Amino acid sequence: QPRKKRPEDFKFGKILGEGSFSTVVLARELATSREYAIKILEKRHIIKENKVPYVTRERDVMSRLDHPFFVKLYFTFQDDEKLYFGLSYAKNGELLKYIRKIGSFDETCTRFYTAEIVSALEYLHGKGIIHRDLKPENILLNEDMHIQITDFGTAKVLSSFVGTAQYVSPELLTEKSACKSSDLWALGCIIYQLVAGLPPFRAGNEYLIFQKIIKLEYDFPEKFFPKARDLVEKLLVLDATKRLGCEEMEGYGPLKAHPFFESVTWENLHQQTPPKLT
Ligand SMILES: CC(C)n1cc(C(=O)c2cncc(N[C@@H]3COC[C@@H]3c3ccc(F)cc3)n2)c2c(N)ncnc21
Repeated sequence: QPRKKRPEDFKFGKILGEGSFSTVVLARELATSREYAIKILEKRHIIKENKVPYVTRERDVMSRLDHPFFVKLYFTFQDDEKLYFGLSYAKNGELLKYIRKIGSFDETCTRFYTAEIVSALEYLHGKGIIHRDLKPENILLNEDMHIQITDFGTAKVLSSFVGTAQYVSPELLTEKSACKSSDLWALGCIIYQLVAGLPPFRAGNEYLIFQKIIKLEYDFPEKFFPKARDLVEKLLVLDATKRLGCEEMEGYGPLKAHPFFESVTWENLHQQTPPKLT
């Protein structure tokens, strides 16, 4: 093992973002010039808020992932007050940024990024890991414009937590259980948001959004790519055992074979040149 890193090994730079229990800061390792996104978590706050399980799971899940469509965890260390996780620096930021910037994706762009997401979910589910809070804010983009999915402290590892309201699956509201097919529901919402520019269930507060989700209350705009609409319809299904991609629907084969993805080559997407946005 390389020796444990420590804060004095880095020149810390700008804050990349701030969350409830952590802050992500750009850092340059002095010995190498390499840049990392270092997530910094204060131990007292985690302990006080009973978040030890989530921080431990984040580290344990990330250390298991070895795939190009996920943020990598390179190292961890801690001082008296703080934990530090050394992550890949995804230089192009959140997918959410591009959706806002561009408005909505054309069909080529929608299909390519949707295929990367499906391919990442196939890998994650194959290891028995459910993300449980998938959304455009934690699907990051590297400097080559491939995805890197992050934000694993809320993940479930298969042998309590409700995600961002827009992407919450009806089973979490109707019987508090999560399964692989909950991530496929979020996938449906994300595909919808790429094409439409907005997520499918929106309202002025969380209670109202939850009410639309359990009623399957959303509509497609007139413009929506027909094969993408057909795919979203087969993912936003109330019954979690009937979503394309789930085990009871015979898994990722039938999803990857959906007509929306006809021209996709699945085997080497990360070596393909992404289509330019917009
Ligand atoms: C875009 C920027 C902020 N950013 C984030 C990166 C992470 O890895 C990461 C890790 N855990 C969660 C998370 N996002 C969570 C989803 O919604 C908000 C919440 C949140 C939570 C804490 C926080 F501090 C910022 C955002 N992101 C990253 C990176 N690796 N490389 C380049 N930039 C990066």
